[PDB]
Amino acid sequence: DFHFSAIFQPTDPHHHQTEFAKVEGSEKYVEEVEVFGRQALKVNPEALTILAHRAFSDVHHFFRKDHLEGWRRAIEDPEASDNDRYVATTLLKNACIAAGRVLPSCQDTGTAIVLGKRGELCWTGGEDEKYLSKGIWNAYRYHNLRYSQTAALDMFKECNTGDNLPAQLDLLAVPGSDYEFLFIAKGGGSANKAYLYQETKALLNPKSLRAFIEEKLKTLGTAACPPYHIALVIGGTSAEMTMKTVKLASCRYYDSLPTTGDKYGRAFRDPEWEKIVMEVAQKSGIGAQFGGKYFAHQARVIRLPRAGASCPVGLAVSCSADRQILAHINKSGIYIEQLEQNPAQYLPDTSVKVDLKRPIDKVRQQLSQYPVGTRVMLNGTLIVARDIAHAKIKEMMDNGEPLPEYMKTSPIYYAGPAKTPEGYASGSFGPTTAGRMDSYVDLFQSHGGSYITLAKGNRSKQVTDACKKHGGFYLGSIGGPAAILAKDSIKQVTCLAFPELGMEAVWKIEVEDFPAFIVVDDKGNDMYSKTLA
Amino acid sequence: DFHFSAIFQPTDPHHHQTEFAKVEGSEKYVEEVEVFGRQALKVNPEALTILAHRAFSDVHHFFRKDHLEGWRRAIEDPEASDNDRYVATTLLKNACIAAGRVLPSCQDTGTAIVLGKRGELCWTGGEDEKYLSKGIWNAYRYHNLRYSQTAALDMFKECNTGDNLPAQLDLLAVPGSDYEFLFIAKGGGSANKAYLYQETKALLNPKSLRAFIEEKLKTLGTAACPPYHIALVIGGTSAEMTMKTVKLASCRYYDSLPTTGDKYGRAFRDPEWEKIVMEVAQKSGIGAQFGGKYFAHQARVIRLPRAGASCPVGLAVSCSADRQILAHINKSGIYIEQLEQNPAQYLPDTSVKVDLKRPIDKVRQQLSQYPVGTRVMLNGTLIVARDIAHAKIKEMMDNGEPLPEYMKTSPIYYAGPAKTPEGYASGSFGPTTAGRMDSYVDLFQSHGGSYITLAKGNRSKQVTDACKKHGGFYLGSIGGPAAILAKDSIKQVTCLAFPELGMEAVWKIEVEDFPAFIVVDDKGNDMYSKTLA
Ligand code: SF4
Ligand code: SF4
Repeated sequence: DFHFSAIFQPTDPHHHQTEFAKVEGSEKYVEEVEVFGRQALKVNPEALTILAHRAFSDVHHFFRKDHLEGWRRAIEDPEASDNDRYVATTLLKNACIAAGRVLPSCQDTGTAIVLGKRGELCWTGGEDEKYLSKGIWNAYRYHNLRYSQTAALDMFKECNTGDNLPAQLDLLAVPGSDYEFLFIAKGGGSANKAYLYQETKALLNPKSLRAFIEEKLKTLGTAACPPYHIALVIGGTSAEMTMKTVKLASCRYYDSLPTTGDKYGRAFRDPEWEKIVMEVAQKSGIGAQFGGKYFAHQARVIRLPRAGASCPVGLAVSCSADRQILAHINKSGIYIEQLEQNPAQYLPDTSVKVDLKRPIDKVRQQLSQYPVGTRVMLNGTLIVARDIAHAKIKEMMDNGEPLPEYMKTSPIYYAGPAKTPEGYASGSFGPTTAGRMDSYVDLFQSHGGSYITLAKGNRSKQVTDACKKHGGFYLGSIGGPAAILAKDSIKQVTCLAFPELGMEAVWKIEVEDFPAFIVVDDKGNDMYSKTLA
Repeated sequence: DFHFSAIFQPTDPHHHQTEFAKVEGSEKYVEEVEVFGRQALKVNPEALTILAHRAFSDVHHFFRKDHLEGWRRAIEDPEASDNDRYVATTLLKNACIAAGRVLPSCQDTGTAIVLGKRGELCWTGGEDEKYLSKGIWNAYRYHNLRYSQTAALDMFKECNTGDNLPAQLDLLAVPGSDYEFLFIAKGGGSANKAYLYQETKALLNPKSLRAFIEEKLKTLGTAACPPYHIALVIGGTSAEMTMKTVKLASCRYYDSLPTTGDKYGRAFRDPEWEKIVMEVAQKSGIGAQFGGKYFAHQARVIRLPRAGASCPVGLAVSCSADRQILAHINKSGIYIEQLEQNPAQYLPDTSVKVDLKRPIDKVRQQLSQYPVGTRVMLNGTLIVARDIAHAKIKEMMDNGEPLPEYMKTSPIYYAGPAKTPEGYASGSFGPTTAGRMDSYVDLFQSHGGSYITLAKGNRSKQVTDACKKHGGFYLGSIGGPAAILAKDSIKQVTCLAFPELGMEAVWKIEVEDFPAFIVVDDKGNDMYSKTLA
């Protein structure tokens, strides 16, 4: 016989376990009507603008409960290292600064990703993408966020869009008369740690699957600001269907899934292997960015059906800028997920001063006296440059032009600033993944620059070779707390070169008491070699 | 100050360049009505069953023009190798056998993928997925197709579903009153060659991108039945958005895109780099499965916007079972893409006999006298076993049980048969990707079995090592032509062990004049080591 069985069978398909708050007066944009015997809902498209505006505004200032609980868990656990409690407190204190509705929680305000489920009898006019984008356009223009989207004029010529557009508008056709949503402010670092592996039947056994998890979790590293929300998907009907599942699973969108499969190949969570992923994360010693136990907040494992020959595997994380918001529109109005507004209640209840107001050769001498893992406090001037800045500088040296003088005077800060609020010295200004500028380290160091670099995440072995060769260093900043570094450490920000690039321009900043860890010294040591071998 | 710009702006968004055919009397399933001043369309949900039925039935017997043109181009091109013209003729002859509406073009009838775009005012009742699944359920139940889906009862315990369900129903919400579709019969092998790479700005330059394409195209190998439809996507708003684009790009779904970018980051095809991908494919010498020029039919390259920190890259192919069908439902009725029904017009106007009815050691002696690249014709008995059959045998040997004697008598054929037509000796019965059973070659050969293996695609270096140690061989069949091997070569099919596995049971077949190439000999030679180094 025939029996239809949906792949995803969530016992809470409308997310009732989430607390919502209705926008004041939002019932003027909806009207319940009846057509041909069926109840419909007439939605003013201006409601989609309001919803995307409020969603992509508040999500950069508040977090969910399960995200804040994980930070408190890293502080109150006796088994957490001193670095775990240090990073967890720095992020929680950063979460309190962001709650002021002025600074975003992280400088990477991220890509706007909208998963919309429009009912068959939910009528908006059809221009949902135009109206949702306008709400997103207001969120990033009129608030101290950052334009992070890069348009391609051809295959290689790029420019910023100036409005954090386009967005990923994944609008689906679902039954009913409502309009359910899921807004995601996916950061760049956590989006780059969405890995796709094509596997076989040989993987599907407890011995090989655990070894797979042990092997692949190390590839995440600390380049996406742990503690993570590790998501793992085994199987799938296609590569994109697996990567979409692991993306939503990282947002706890599929938590209501069953925990047992049937003869119809339904999706299900496997809590047994969720605990196994957490055991591998804790035993790894990678910890919260700088060694410890709390490498991950929690794990979600989903087992999907597969073809007899195919077995794709998805692995993705949610960074410390865990930014998702559930929402829906019905006859009552616009309801949007309520996020925790008082993060201070989750807060319970050894450093070395380094001044960069010297010749950089004198700063290099001081850093050489301390081993990897030493906590340092930078006080001086930094030169900020990232992906596009490094790419242009290399093209100058390939045309005979010299290495610019700003690359040699001060340490290099891999960072991209958000917009500065009125009356503030600097907007959110946190570090960026260092590993993306690894191919420029040896080249720039052999030309008398980039001796000291300040960023976030583990770097490749070629960088340690270049540092032990040219006598350089790599300082590892706490990745994540961009708001507290703006209101405390950074005192002055000035543009230096390439103002056409927006965030990715060359900046000169003056910092005070900037926390960082010595990750790579001039002797060939890497503080991540023990845990990320 | 605000301007909305969709990412994908195809100049032919309704696919007018495609030839459609109206189902007779299909206008009885639609009724055009007007509500609140806007014209809507009421669609009987039974129309989705009829549409999915005809789509997933006819697509397994006919191909598009550009796929058949690539085969003819591989025969008449002077620069095509003798093996290119041999494989291209074998596939063309297979398309004519499949055109008989009895045998499917390939034994892997694939996963049913449905991309539906339901209009805002297109009313079907909401149960679109239930009715679409029934149409797919009828296509694979009542036609000589194959149940290829594997349900997971838990994390490791698996069983077949018996109906090639579930499907991937990606139903989107689009403006209007129509219902546009794209049906895909995505095979397992080509779905496993959908690769995701997370890259950086360092890749975005002509020197690095060319080296990237050269390096990554070799990793595809021949395990997905070339000539390919190579699709490459640079950038994207997320990993799943990149992998979805490269799949649709492989189906020529985005051919109508512009060829230039703007300050708004719209998607566009880059024909310049499409020719560069074609130049890399032809100059690679990989050719149509066994060395030559036609490694790919054509290339599609799409440049997507990206975040300043993100740069995902998608690479996927469409195998020789290029199976996609466009369709839509409007006030006129049900329209479905017209595929070429007479493929013979595309066909323009010494082998080594090997007898397998001997001791397998005597067959090994004969094959040892010939080098790699020798084309052989198998005449005897083969033992058919695949992913789950190999997996169960290994767990038996891990419990102390011996390697079953049927693994030692005859060569092992990595294949999974489709359903047998009434009065036919065997349904479509082509080879599967060999590289997925590579971990069993050395183990099984040390127990006196699996000395000769017959499948498709290049294998890992551990297989070449195991052959020079245990004196084994690996014959590479022409991957793709499953229909012509059923009506000509295969004479009898009998189940031998593990009938619980359905398709993936252990089969004993008697073939006659089975074409194959000696890929790995007992001396450490690999005919793919030169092109896939
Ligand atoms: S810098 Fe860290 S917290 Fe911010 S978006 Fe990137 S990975 Fe997430
Ligand atoms: S066997 Fe070859 S042609 Fe058939 S589905 Fe697999 S890759 Fe495609």
